[PDB]
Amino acid sequence: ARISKVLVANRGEIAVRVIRAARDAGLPSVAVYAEPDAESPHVRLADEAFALGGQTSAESYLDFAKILDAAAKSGANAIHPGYGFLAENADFAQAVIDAGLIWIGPSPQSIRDLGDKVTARHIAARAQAPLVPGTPDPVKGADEVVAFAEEYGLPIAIKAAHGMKVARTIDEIPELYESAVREATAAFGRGECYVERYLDKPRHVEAQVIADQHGNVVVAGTRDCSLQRRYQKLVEEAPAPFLTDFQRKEIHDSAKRICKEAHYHGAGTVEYLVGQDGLISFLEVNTRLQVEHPVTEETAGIDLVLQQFRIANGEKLDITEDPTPRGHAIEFRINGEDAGRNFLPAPGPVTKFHPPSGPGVRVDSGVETGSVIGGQFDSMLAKLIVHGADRAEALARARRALNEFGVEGLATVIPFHRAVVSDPAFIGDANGFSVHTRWIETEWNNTIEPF
Amino acid sequence: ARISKVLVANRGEIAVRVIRAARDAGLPSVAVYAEPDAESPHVRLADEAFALGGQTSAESYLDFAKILDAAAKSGANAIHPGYGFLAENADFAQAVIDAGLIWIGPSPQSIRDLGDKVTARHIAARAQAPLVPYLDKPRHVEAQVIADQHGNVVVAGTRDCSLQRRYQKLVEEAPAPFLTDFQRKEIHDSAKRICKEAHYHGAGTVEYLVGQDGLISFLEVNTRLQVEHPVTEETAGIDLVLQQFRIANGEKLDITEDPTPRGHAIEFRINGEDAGRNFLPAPGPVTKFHPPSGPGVRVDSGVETGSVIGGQFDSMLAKLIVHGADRAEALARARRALNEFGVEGLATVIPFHRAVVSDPAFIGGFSVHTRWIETEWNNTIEPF
Repeated sequence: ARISKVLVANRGEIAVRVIRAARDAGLPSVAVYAEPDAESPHVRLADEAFALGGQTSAESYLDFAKILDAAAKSGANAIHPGYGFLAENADFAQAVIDAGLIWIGPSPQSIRDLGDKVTARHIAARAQAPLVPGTPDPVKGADEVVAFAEEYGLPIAIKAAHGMKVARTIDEIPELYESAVREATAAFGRGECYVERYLDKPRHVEAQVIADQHGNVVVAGTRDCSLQRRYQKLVEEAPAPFLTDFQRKEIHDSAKRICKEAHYHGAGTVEYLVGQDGLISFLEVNTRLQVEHPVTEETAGIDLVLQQFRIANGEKLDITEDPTPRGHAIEFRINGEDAGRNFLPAPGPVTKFHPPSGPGVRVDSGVETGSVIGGQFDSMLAKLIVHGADRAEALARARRALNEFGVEGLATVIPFHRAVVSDPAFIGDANGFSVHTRWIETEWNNTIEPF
Repeated sequence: ARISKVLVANRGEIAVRVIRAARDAGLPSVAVYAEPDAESPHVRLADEAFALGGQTSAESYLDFAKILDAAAKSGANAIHPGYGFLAENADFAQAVIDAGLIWIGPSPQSIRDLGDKVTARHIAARAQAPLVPYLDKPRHVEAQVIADQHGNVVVAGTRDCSLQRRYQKLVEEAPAPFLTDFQRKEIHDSAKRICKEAHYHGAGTVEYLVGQDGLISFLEVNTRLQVEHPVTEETAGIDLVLQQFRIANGEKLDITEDPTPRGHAIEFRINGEDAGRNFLPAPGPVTKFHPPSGPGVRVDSGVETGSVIGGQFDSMLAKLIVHGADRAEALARARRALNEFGVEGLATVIPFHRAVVSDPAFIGGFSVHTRWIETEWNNTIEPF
């Protein structure tokens, strides 16, 4: 079966992004919207739009029946889930396939297998992925954790097997294990936990893959997403900088083995941690297209949404080898959050939305002047992507573009981005930089004035 | 001597472009404006702005003493002329130099020699460039050069500008498509020979005509940075205005070989002209300016919502530059981006652009040429 009309089961910037790709591919698109999104850019951009009703995600975008009904009413024969919402929902993917629709994504079983920590680690082990020591299966108790720590050393992390505490001494283990199981149970309905060596101050480095339904896998490039705060990414860049050729080879090679071991297809991402001593360690596989895909698009020269269409149509990959990156790109998430108030979101009107443009500038937005931000959904307004001939040129262009970026009416993190692109920890030197996944929260000198 | 503050002796989209480059370079910028332009985007985008006074170009942008006075008052030690206005004025160039300022452009003698058809022909002959010994439906193919003050010249890439109307360029693309490596080498090598024979430095362009038979003929050298430079920037991966700054600082080229193009880019000039009325300029208010964005899209604009296009400067509102992995993807992205481009208040050539990207003659090699728009294009465009 071949895609002829695409319903985009999402909102905001990603809906706009997929609508544009549909138009590039000559495919009619269908927007869907909850009540507060009736006047969103994605509604006006699609070829047609259907109201889902509802004021919340649970009443609209997350409702299987309502999405499938909009597909039926519009006559779409394919669904692109975007990211978030139902993109990683295997039962939804199956419901889509069961209705005779094309699911623009990986198989439901891939989603289940890669989305479960233990199953995913087993796949990674079979693929000979770089892995820090850990328990291959969940522990049955605190005494297993203590034993792991005695044999392999501290510090260790105790993590939910089906959904996180760092132990630095033996004595603290029992209490931390108990907290871990309870938090895990409360969050995901299951308390089982596994243990592994914990890496302090790691970089977050990920490999963008393109995998067809025929065993062919290409790595489009790497990204560094170390500038995250409590695992929420704020700034991403491509290629991931300051890595040896041997590190990149280990990352690219292993990402493909993991995919093929999982019988995976789609345009997802294999994420890794890199320790202070340069050790690469497998983290997880994101089965869907990630938010930060544009920095790869600008440097690898590949339209990844168009690849998704091709993969879902059953085509063999038309890319025969990992592309060489051209220049450097950095993405800044324009979240409606106040960095001067612990990044708390704060709804309000987008009284003025004045995005930058000109050389090296790409803007993927889900809002415009007059947009109304309520608190029902994610705080993401838009993404600024800046491309230059090298990292230094990209940083210089980013300072210029962030300087032009005007958003009025509500708080955004633009002042954070303006600070970080001139922070010596992020600029770094020839030998590397000083940021890591805990940097924003524990080291960055926050002098942002509250909105 | 090194540039420490740059005055942009221009307006519109090129002014904005150079102002953005100054900021990329960490250099304070100075805008100038005639009275009708007091509210132009470029005026507030620069670090400082100076009123020249005057309504007409002759009273403002073309007045040597006013431009030089703005430099003295602002404390700028360099002048970037953009394109048009004084960019090709050898006498202004010499005036800037005599005032102790850095002229961001080629030597005055280069401008004169290359601006005179007879002298330029002798330069081309000494440089052993291909010359017309009849050009059948010729394409306009040009080489973007980067030439330092030390005799080093790199060709950043080619562009095809065959979609022109009475020599007025409307659509440009990079690289120039459908050429053999042998033709590309003849064009690139001759461009370098020409620049060196002329003792040229700066980011100019050597233009050629290529006939249906594949015969190459030197046309002229434009001494300044051209309007259509962005398609080369997007494919060659080089910031050409930053290169102009380096050249004027007396730096050696930091680019050692002609860069390989990556992908394909197409530029569309958003002029206030009505293709439905024989491309008649149609001045008016810009009641809504809604540029596209997203993947593959670059917009270099000189206007906003509320801007006004009078008949006293060029009709160009902005330039849409679309980049894709190959020509086909660029075209497909251009259809999408042009569809999104809303301009209200006056006629523009957007409907022509929308038509041409889906015309088999342009899709194709292909069958467009320098007279195609006026003699072959089936104009079905409805008047504004």
